Amino acid sequence: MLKMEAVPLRLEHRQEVIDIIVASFYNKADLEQWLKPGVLRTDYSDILNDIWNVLVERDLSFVVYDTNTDRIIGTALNFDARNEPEVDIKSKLLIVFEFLEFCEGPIRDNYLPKGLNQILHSFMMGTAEKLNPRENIACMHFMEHEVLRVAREKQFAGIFTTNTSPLTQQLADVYHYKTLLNFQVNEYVHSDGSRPFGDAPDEQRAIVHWKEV
Ligand SMILES: NCCC(=O)NCCc1ccc(O)c(O)c1
Ligand SMILES: [Ca+2]
Repeated sequence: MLKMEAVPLRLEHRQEVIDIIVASFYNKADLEQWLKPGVLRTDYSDILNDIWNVLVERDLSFVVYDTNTDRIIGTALNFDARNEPEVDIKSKLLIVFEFLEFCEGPIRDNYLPKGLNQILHSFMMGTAEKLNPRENIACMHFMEHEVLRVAREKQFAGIFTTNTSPLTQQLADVYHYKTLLNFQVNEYVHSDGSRPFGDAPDEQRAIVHWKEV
């Protein structure tokens, strides 16, 4: 049985966290797959490197250790939704983040609690590539359990996230997140009038999720 431990993010975790995020998102993320070609592994590391110091400083994120191997198998990256660093994104990932803001912005700024230390933004989550289904689902359960604990211990009002894969969307549902938006990603229009995810099937959703703690 997989034995796990959540450890706050430290500065030295940078490459391990990058490895896990890159392996979790590159060629696997449901949104970026429609922006091919030209989405590179470094587009993810470039973002993480730019925010890494603030990400550790804010003390809201953590890594998950397999305590039997003492290696990192997962990570949950969190910010105060109203106190996030500003990243100038150069890659096609800017479209992903502008879409996510399209999903989150209206709801966050008009329906969720105002002020700092209210909205724990679970903005990135990843698990190690070598995890089998039983290790991955359990790491996902464990990080969900720990994100809630961080939210309560840090006195946030709730956990805010946009889930873009069927598994994370279904996980959020059985964890009793409320759906605040279920957007059909192939209907999103870019600033140039194109639908960057237009080739996606109608069934691919972006779901904004929110759970009061
Ligand atoms: N509660 C899970 C949320 C998560 O971990 N990721 C979804 C947000 C995201 C960010 C960048 C991307 O490139 C992307 O496809 C999706
Ligand atoms: Ca340890």
